[PDB]
Amino acid sequence: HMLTNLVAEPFAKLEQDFGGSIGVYAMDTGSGATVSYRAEERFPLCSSFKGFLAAAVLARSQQQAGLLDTPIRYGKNALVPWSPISEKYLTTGMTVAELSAAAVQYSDNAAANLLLKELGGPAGLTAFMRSIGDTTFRLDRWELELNSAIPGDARDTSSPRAVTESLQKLTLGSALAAPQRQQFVDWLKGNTTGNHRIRAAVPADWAVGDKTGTCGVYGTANDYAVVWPTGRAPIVLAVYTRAPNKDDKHSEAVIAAAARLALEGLGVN
Ligand SMILES: Cn1c(=O)cc(CP(=O)(O)O)c2cc(F)c(N3CCOCC3)cc21
Repeated sequence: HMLTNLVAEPFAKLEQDFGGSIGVYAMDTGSGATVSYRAEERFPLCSSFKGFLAAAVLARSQQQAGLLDTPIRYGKNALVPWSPISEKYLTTGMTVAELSAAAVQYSDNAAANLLLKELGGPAGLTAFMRSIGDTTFRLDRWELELNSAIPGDARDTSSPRAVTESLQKLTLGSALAAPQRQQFVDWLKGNTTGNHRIRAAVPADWAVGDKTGTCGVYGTANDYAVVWPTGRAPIVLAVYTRAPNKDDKHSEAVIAAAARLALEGLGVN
């Protein structure tokens, strides 16, 4: 409900110090109060699509009883850079559930590409997002090409608002059956790659689940989260950055600061 004006000036200052663009959308699921800053602009997803990928697998598991237990074998040529779990199981294979947990909690690229194949590719994940009423999300390519983060390129992008709206439907709404919903939440809560991003703005006594993304170019990186502050309804938020020059560096500190400003805007402790 507006509330951005409490923190609209602070966002523009943070953005000016960063030297690029910051996109934020945060929702108090109790009141429906929102904070928005560049919330409708497109930003590259980078690895952040992997959370939605795991949710799409869980949705398919509601129709296919054996799916999560299915063993998947893969060759050395499936191991693209940043595959920290799948590299340890090359000689054995992993289950669909294990690949989904690795994609979410370690951002594992081979795991992401293997689960994309299971869903019919980037268009299959895009189709899942359309099925929950997200008209903004678009995945077009696979790992690692989807990380190009070219200025003006809508491929492999969404908006902070659409990311938050979809995360709410999947973690707190009715887009997944209850058991699948709690599995998605538990995967996000167990993420290992987000300690310096939204989590850095969240007190130790609040539960949080998140998914990160880092493209490695154009100052482009992001995080989205569900946060459970004690004694009030959960908050859902998305923080995305990009910058104009290919060799601009991302900043985890800027993502944590933007998250802090979003929570302060919502009046959250
Ligand atoms: C640098 N970096 C990080 O810090 C953290 C992550 C994990 P994320 O935050 O994306 O979940 C990461 C993931 C990558 F896929 C990645 N590559 C992108 C494609 O080009 C090669 C580098 C880099 C990455």
